[PDB]
Amino acid sequence: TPHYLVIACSDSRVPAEKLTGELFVHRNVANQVIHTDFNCLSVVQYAVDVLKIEHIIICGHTNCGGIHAAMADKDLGLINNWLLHIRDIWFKHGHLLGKLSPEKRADMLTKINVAEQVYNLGRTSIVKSAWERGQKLSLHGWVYDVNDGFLVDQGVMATSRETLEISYRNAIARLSILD
Amino acid sequence: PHYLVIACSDSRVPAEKLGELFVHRNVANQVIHTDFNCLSVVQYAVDVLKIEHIIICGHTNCGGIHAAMADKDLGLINNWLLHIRDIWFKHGHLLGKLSPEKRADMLTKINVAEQVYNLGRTSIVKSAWERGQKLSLHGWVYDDGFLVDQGVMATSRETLEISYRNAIARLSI
Amino acid sequence: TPHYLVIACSDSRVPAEKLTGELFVHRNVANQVIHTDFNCLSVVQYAVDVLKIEHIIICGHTNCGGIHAAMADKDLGLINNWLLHIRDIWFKHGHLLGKLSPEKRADMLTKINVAEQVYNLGRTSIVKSAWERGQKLSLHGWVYDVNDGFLVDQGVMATSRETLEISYRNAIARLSILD
Amino acid sequence: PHYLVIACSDSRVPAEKLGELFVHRNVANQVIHTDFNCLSVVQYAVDVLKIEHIIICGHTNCGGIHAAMADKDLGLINNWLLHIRDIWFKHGHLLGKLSPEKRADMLTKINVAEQVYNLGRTSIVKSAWERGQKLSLHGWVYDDGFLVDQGVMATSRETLEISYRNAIARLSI
Ligand SMILES: [K+]
Ligand SMILES: [K+]
Ligand SMILES: [Zn+2]
Ligand SMILES: [Zn+2]
Ligand SMILES: [Zn+2]
Ligand SMILES: [Zn+2]
Repeated sequence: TPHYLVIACSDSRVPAEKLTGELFVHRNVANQVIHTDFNCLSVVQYAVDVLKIEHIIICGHTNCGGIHAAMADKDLGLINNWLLHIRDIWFKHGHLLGKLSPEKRADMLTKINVAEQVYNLGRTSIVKSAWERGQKLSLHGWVYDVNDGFLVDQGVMATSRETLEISYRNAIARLSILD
Repeated sequence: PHYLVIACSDSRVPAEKLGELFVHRNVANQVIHTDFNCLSVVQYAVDVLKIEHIIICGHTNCGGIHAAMADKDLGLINNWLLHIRDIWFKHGHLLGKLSPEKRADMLTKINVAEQVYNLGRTSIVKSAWERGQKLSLHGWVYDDGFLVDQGVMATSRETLEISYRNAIARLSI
Repeated sequence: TPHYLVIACSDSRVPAEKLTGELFVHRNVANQVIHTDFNCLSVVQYAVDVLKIEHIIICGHTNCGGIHAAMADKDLGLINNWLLHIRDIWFKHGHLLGKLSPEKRADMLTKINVAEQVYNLGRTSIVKSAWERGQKLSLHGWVYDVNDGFLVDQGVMATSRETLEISYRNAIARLSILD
Repeated sequence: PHYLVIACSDSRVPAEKLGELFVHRNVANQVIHTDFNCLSVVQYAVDVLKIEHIIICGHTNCGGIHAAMADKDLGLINNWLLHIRDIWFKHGHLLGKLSPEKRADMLTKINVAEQVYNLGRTSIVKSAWERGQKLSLHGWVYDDGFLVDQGVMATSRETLEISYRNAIARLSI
């Protein structure tokens, strides 16, 4: 019986265990929590309401094929519809990303992505219901760097809807301060 | 990467236990015909990453299977698991003539076979077989660390039918 | 504020109103209730839990492009995945349908389809929850004949899970008695 | 048939009010990028039935829009309507500078524009524009029986961008 749900990207070198029998795991292209995705939501509702899990962790990673492909203007087929949610996030932060050296943008979008997905997670009926009946539950947004094996917590962390707004809002403001 | 592995979200089932792995994990290692998430994964691997093997790995003592068999109002996940209840019914006569102790194990294996059968019927895999692309599909069940069942193994629509029928027939012994 | 939810096929001459401001309406290819379909389920959960609707009616129709296409062994693309649920139903009743003049099979599969979809509907958490807290709710399976404007109730009718099993089971037995 | 119409499941919105119609209806007339149901409808119409027009029809005084704006624990449908809350936020500055009485109406129109914009970005429609197939997309809003807004109208990816920007700019007056 596990204490953590990890949501991670299907990309190659990213395994939740390796990275960090205690893990319940979902893996999809670019570690997405899409609001109407039955697959991910069912993982989340089973973990929260059934296995009484208390931590959900969304882990993106640098050099993500999903992120790269979402940014390439390319006719790949079905997957392009999956990644339109990433393109929507890109444009929601277009000013920010535009201001950046083109070869740095992927890494930034990976980071932004993680914050957006936590924000989505935090607004599911599953998570709000659970928070609202006093169930203890915390959400985390991490980015793991394949270049140097180092995790990089993103200080998106939420234990309530109010804290969700605050850390989401701050994480975006921190990312907009450009080195 | 060279393999796409589709495995259960359940706790002890890491794809790696067996850098070349693209992974999807969902409750009860399902390929639902109309699941945009899993299908996306399948299309990207087959059409873009050029993966030549897709492996559906189930496991013994699986909470998805157990919950699918229990009458219980669990909420959303129940809807996800209705596809496994349909599979229980499809093989209801086989599973009936069996000790209530060991039904989960059987349905765990049958489930794997049915997901490969579904996988091999996606437009994605069919039309890649049809344009000469090399692509094989596998159905494993895992425990003591070992693989218990291979069963279904397909390289073409033709071999899909045969491996599926034969896999079910071996289980009905 | 409507009293009926109708689920019908997107095919051309089939409009719920015309056929029979009181209707909430969902239309998809071959009038499907797929267990993991967020779109249809959301219609159903809003109707039942929010608008307090008391009748849900699934209407198929003869000469259905969806049904025909599901039976043709044909490379149409994405839609083929949608219609694999119809092909599954076909094979669940293969003995029955096989025993039939090939040009009658479409019409029979349309009928069978309606029963299967009601059975799916009747097993949603939404509908079982509602029945189980004593909410009044009835499910209907109809086939409308385009050839002669006549509806044709299929005597799938359920007001409870026990009645669901019985009418589903009977509707299939009636259809297996071949004229 | 020659038109695919995508309209709201809500009560007074029959496609026919305006034999040539293929219809889809869902809460708040949405085209969600990853909605297998609506996308199937779109792919079948475009690739198989050869429909040359797709029309997204929204309506005034729409329960989907109202519920999306209300803070209310409605259950599953809330998840469906999160995509409209994202659209509220995307145009939050426009909708803020507006009387709380008339926000629903505005967001009803903006919603229509965003769904056409999504429709025009599906692989299905893009790749049919790219192989020379004639296909136009429309965004209507309906009430007294009349159509209130046309706004977005697209025949190519190029015309998609222009019609979408301009439609939003006309609404920000
Ligand atoms: K899905
Ligand atoms: K869906
Ligand atoms: Zn990745
Ligand atoms: Zn499992
Ligand atoms: Zn039809
Ligand atoms: Zn509406």
